[PDB]
Amino acid sequence: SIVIASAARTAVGSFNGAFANTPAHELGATVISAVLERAGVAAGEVNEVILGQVLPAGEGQNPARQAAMKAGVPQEATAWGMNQLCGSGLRAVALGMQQIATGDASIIVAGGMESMSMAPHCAHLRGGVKMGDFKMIDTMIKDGLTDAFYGYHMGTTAENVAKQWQLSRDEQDAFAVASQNKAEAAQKDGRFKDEIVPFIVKGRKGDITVDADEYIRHGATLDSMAKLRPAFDKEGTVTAGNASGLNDGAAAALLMSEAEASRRGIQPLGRIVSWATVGVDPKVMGTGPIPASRKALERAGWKIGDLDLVEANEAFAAQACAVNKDLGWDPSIVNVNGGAIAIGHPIGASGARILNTLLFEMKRRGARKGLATLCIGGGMGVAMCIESL
Amino acid sequence: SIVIASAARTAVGSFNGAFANTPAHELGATVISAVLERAGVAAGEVNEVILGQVLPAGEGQNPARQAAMKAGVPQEATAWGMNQLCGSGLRAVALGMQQIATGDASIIVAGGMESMSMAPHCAHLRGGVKMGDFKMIDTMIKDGLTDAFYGYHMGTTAENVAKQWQLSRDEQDAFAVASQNKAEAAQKDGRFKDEIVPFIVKGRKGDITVDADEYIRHGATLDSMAKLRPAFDKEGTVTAGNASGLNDGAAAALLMSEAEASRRGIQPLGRIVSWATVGVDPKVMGTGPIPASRKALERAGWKIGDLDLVEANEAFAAQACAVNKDLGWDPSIVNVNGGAIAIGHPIGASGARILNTLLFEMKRRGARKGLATLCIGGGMGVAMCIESL
Amino acid sequence: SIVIASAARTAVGSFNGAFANTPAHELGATVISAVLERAGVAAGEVNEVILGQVLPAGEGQNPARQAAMKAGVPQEATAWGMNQLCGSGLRAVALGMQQIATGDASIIVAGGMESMSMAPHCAHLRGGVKMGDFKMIDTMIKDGLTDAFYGYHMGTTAENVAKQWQLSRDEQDAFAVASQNKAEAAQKDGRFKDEIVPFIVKGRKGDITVDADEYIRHGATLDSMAKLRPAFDKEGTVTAGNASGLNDGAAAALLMSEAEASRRGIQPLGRIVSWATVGVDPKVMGTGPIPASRKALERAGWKIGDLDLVEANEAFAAQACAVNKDLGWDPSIVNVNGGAIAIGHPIGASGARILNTLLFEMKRRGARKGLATLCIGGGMGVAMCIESL
Amino acid sequence: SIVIASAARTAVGSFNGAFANTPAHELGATVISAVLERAGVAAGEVNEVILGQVLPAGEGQNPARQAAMKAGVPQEATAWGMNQLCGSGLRAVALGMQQIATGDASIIVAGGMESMSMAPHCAHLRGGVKMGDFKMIDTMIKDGLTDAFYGYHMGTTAENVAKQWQLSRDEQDAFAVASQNKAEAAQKDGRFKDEIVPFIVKGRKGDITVDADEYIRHGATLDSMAKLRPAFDKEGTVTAGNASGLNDGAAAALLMSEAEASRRGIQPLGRIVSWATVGVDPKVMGTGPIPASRKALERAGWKIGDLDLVEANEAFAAQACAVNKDLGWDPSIVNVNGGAIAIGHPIGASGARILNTLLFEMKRRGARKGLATLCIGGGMGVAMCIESL
Ligand SMILES: CC(C)(COP(=O)(O)OP(=O)(O)OC[C@H]1O[C@@H](n2cnc3c(N)ncnc32)[C@H](O)[C@@H]1OP(=O)(O)O)[C@@H](O)C(=O)NCCC(=O)NCCS
Ligand SMILES: CC(C)(COP(=O)(O)OP(=O)(O)OC[C@H]1O[C@@H](n2cnc3c(N)ncnc32)[C@H](O)[C@@H]1OP(=O)(O)O)[C@@H](O)C(=O)NCCC(=O)NCCS
Ligand SMILES: CC(C)(COP(=O)(O)OP(=O)(O)OC[C@H]1O[C@@H](n2cnc3c(N)ncnc32)[C@H](O)[C@@H]1OP(=O)(O)O)[C@@H](O)C(=O)NCCC(=O)NCCS
Ligand SMILES: CC(C)(COP(=O)(O)OP(=O)(O)OC[C@H]1O[C@@H](n2cnc3c(N)ncnc32)[C@H](O)[C@@H]1OP(=O)(O)O)[C@@H](O)C(=O)NCCC(=O)NCCS
Repeated sequence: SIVIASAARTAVGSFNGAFANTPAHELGATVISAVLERAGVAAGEVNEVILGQVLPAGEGQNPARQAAMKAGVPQEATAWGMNQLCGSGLRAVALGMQQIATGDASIIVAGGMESMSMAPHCAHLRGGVKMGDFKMIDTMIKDGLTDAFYGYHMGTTAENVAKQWQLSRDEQDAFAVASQNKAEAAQKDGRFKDEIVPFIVKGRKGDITVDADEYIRHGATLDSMAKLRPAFDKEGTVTAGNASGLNDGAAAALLMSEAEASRRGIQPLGRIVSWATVGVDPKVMGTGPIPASRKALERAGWKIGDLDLVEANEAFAAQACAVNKDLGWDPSIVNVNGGAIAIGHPIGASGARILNTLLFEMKRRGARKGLATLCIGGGMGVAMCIESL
Repeated sequence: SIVIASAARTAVGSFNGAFANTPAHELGATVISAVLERAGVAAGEVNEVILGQVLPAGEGQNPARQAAMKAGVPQEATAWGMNQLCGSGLRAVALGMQQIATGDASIIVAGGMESMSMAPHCAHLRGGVKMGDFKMIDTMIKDGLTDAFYGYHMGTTAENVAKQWQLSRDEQDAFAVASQNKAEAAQKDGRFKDEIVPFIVKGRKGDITVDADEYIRHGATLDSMAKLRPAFDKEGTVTAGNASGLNDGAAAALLMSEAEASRRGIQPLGRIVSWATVGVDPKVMGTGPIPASRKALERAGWKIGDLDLVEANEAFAAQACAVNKDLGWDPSIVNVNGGAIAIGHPIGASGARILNTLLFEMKRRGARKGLATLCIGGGMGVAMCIESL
Repeated sequence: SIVIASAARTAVGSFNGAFANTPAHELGATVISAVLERAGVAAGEVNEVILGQVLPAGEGQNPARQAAMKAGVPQEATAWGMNQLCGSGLRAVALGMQQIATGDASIIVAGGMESMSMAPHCAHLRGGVKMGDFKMIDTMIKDGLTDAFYGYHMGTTAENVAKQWQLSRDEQDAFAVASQNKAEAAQKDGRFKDEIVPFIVKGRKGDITVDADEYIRHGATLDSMAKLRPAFDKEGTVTAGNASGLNDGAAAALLMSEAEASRRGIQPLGRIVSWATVGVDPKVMGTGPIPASRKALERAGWKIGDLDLVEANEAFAAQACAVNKDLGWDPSIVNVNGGAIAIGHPIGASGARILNTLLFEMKRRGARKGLATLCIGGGMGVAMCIESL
Repeated sequence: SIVIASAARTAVGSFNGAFANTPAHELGATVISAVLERAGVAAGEVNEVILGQVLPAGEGQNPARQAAMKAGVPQEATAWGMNQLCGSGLRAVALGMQQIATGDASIIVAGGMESMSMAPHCAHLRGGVKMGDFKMIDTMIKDGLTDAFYGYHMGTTAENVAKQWQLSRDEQDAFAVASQNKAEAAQKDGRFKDEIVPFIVKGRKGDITVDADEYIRHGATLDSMAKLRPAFDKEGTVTAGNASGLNDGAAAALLMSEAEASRRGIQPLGRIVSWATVGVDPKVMGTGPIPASRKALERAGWKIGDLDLVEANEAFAAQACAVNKDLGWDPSIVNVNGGAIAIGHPIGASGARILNTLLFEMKRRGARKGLATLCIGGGMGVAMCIESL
């Protein structure tokens, strides 16, 4: 019944890098337009825009709506943002599918968007500070990467999972290197080109078109990897090298009923067969995808074995290993072109980013059944099953 | 099909008043447990918590999850925040309804929370400021009350509607006084008591139980109203007395299929017959409710005259009069117990706040059909039709 | 040789009290004009204005010149601030006297000024914060009250003194309550009137004339002093009751040669007979007045027993008790009208504020020889000897 | 009677340059140690350290003492900062001289220090900001470079001087470029080595020794200077090319009586014969060196024509040309090694920076009579005459 007509994501920017001063909605605008052009659908025909975005402090009222207008979706349409942290990008798409499934909408653009670079520092100062220093809080750290119940960073959560699953430093380092190697391979081979819509960084002293994921590291070594110090646990195992990065970007999908696509001449990228969200203990939030993936499969009537391709977000090597290990899916069909450790992890947009990767990879290799999953801070997982047409 | 088993809202506090240092997720927690308690449903049976909240900057990862966990909802359920500005609160209920309608969940707690008081000041400072002064931005104003397209305040958008609908000062002032008198009248007769769930302001030198809307003004006079100066247009017509306030508050609804409610021996507050969202010109966003209400009515198969009760959000006197003027519904059945001008307007929670009043008034006066509607910044409207059982 | 022709001070304001929003140079301006007027000296005759000031951040270019200009001092004269912390206001008078002694000026207005209440919060942001929270530093605490060598407050230096000299809590509390009772008695008998020049806080909704020290507590009790908790060492002895306060004010003197006072028929408040400044260990900075007063007396050719009156600043009861114990001067001739624990401590102005208190009490009771001394953060003392004529 | 036994300065850093994160007091300690070492004078013989500094906000209690303590000056000595804006570095040396002249000290270290790069942004937040955006004030701009009476930059006072003296854009650029070429040539020839003491910028990933004035531009061209846009008056004449820069550095002199230097066998850098400080109209502050230099010469009993070398600070080429036009001294003996447009202008230290330049050049060419003079914000000048021994 509901299909993904088309899809597009911007390249993934490094932190304070290519998109350093670009407001997320800008990145979103371009993705909204791309999905529209790629399916031959006019912005005028868009009923609603849903955009997962975790850190919009100071970007003004509802960046989703600013993105939609910037891209030309008429003012008669609607737009909103939502936040299930890292599952935000994928959850948006589910939510948008529900919009058409309940008959409240016909065509929706959904995904996520995030400028981690542009997230401001803040302080509650209405009462006034009579005396003494006060903290200016980094909303990126506090609102997107800190567990709100234990007060520690996501990396600590990953350390909890490493210990629990007995995942050594070498084994998390081995996984990251492979991730970099696969992503680099993919990039050289033109594998990210279909899904990427080039973004124009509007300059003054010149415009700069970005069309390549700049965080991927070329020639990543195991030696350099092994020399890094633990980033969260002083005598820990998680490093800057075996953990995803801080990044900016946007990604989305054009959804509509299979019938509608059919009436249009559009050849969909896939049919949303099912999706699932489930909670877990915040301390081991990286285990989130296990239950969520299984739930989604259950709802689709699929067996783990039925999958031809998987995209399981790499928040941290230790959680990614745990997930694969538990689920037992064939490593070889997971993150075929690299994962977040290489490509980057723009919080609110990462679920839509990985959906794009999955979707263009299923088309190119002809795979039939695919699944995208992500772990979520606070103890949750989100998964989506897709079947090609 | 989908019914609101129960509901509850906190009292609405004034700006920097009783809830001044209360983070929105603490009020959220209170309301979520009330709804459970009220329906006789254990925390453990909740599948998901959906909370609209426009100003979470500084509160930490996904405040919706923090509310859930604090209220006893196990780590297995899931939670997420969403923003559709003042439409958030109501929109969330519709989204939860859809969670059930598509068989993705059985029981959902939905509504909104907001702490305007706790909204921080911010500035983007990763790039550094090499030389010169910079502005510390009030996130409540930028991210909550400032049009992102014209850069002006919602107040000005109200002025645009005033001029366009030729709504004099005296006319808006009249409207304001009435909502105060009506909000004061209802508070005096205990009309808000079923909906309110007392909130314990955890103190040090004393704990304070808040159970009354502190923002309503007793004995509002027209003379005092007419002596106030325009707050947005220097030679304008909108003032602080005929505009909504800056407030704190949380409100939520417990949703489940009608059959499920019957399986549990619950007497529902009503069934959600339809809902709708439509966009309009951002300049006159106050008109929001006209197109959305009509749509909602159309989808429910109801006529304007079928409505027994109506709750149409009092963002500004100007917009409220324009809404009622155009729709034509009998004034006496609209905001019978006062509106946001007197009660308050905790942006992300308001849509669920006005559903609570609609819901408990419909039960108390035995009205069968009702409609809640709000105007949304950026030019949008949200509407929902509820029928008692 | 060099005399003090006249002097004046403003009443000392409470933290965030009467002068909460009054920049220091405005207080300074009134005291430069009272001094001129009190001596029969016109502003066109001033050569230079010298003002101690420790916390001028955010006030603009050289506030000493802003105060001199506001008082009508001609643009041909010059002005400069200096900073020897609490010894500033007194040390300015000694540097003004040297301007004259070396023949480079004939008429100087010297003293201090401080708005502790207007000191801002700051942060070094030129390089930017790539990520993580940063502190907004309270310039009053950082630049005015925190030792830069040990990182702790001036109050801890007082705890070091309390321990080393074995001053109990009881004795420190007895000292602070005699301070209060003495200042209150002098206030009620009109003893502060000659020295206070009234300050007009320019309002909008009314101008307020402040001519009374508002920090002096009336009816201070030993019981209330004794129940206060230690302010700096959780199991310390220094409290808010037995410590000076954070205050605002300005004070000054008009200086010229004795021969010049004599050509003008002026009856000077005193002859500056000597002064001195010496360092001590920062950890016990509060003992500064010992060596500085001993040095000043030696330079004057005076024994301690020759003094008729003393003003030794009350930064903290502990340190004032140690100075008194060590020096051995008759306690009934020291701070006869109360001192800083009751009157307050506007850091850069205090040295001139206690010099005003000495001069007007020496003229009142006919005391021939006096001495004013103050302890200084970072381990220093300053002291000056005055003889009447 | 009072001689400068030795002197030293650090190289001048570019804004956010080599000493971007080096607090002034660390630069000042290196110069205090250098004057001592240069004269055969041990740190335990020092009575007082006097350091002009206009921007100490956020550095902690009295940076002059911090500098002194860091250099090994005993805690029994004293230290203070003072501020007469750009004349501060030179005024401190006259101020040190007066301490010996009056018998209150035997050995003084005086000069100035400044980290314009380390100057913070601030806001008065004690009273609280109920709502709205507020300004984070650049203290270097506000407290160091803006006139307090007219509210405009020091550069607009340079435009006023330009119009009034009818100094064209061409004349200003030609002086600027001659400044750069003369400093490049003295740099390359090694004439700045004697005066400069190398500064070790403590690294983490390497210590860096800074011993060269980095602001100096090599190969400055008239053409690129001519193409610059006006920086303060949109259709003005003062540009970033013909104005001084924003810089970092420290500079000092070690003083003692002539008799004392003779007892020690010290061959002093010169005898302080007179100094003067005079005010002028704040709007044409750049003219202050005129009256101050004539006054200093008159106190020395010298004619302008008796001078063999002059250092006249280059706040802006417009005022520098005005000063040279009025005084009429031979331009060939003024700033023979370039000035502040090329070397840089660390406000609090500049006075001493140009006095080291003057002294070391008088020693190398055998110049007997010299003068150092600087213009001061707020309408003032300072100047000092020096005679070789
Ligand atoms: C791990 C983390 C704290 C690193 O932050 P950081 O210390 O500022 O990171 P950096 O990139 O500066 O790491 C330091 C260095 O490691 C190097 N490095 C990183 N990956 C590397 C690799 N594969 N090989 C070699 N060097 C590598 C960087 O290049 C850098 O070099 P430098 O110090 O010379 O500049 C951060 O990326 C983070 O919080 N990431 C996301 C975690 C997260 O919770 N995401 C949400 C999902 S739950
Ligand atoms: C109108 C608005 C700008 C007022 O802000 P403010 O100036 O800080 O408000 P205040 O409460 O201080 O108003 C000042 C005065 O109005 C007075 N006032 C308010 N309502 C009054 C009434 N009905 N009768 C008499 N006086 C009244 C207050 O008592 C106060 O008197 P005071 O000077 O002694 O305090 C603000 O409420 C606002 O932006 N509101 C929200 C509107 C909005 O855009 N909502 C989003 C939905 S689209
Ligand atoms: C001591 C100090 C830290 C107190 O700061 P604070 O805690 O914010 O001060 P407060 O004024 O709130 O004192 C706390 C309370 O003690 C009470 N108090 C103070 N003196 C009292 C007395 N004599 N009797 C009874 N109560 C008294 C105050 O009224 C207040 O009551 P509250 O809590 O009901 O408001 C501060 O004044 C200080 O740092 N002072 C000295 C500064 C210094 O070093 N200056 C330079 C010297 S080198
Ligand atoms: C004039 C002033 C505002 C310039 O600040 P800014 O605009 O940020 O300055 P910059 O140094 O970045 O701008 C100079 C620009 O012209 C260039 N420039 C400067 N001097 C040049 C020269 N001599 N030849 C060629 N180009 C030159 C700079 O390289 C820069 O080019 P860029 O932006 O491509 O990198 C600032 O240096 C100043 O306020 N100086 C004041 C000194 C003062 O008032 N001190 C107290 C004195 S009373």
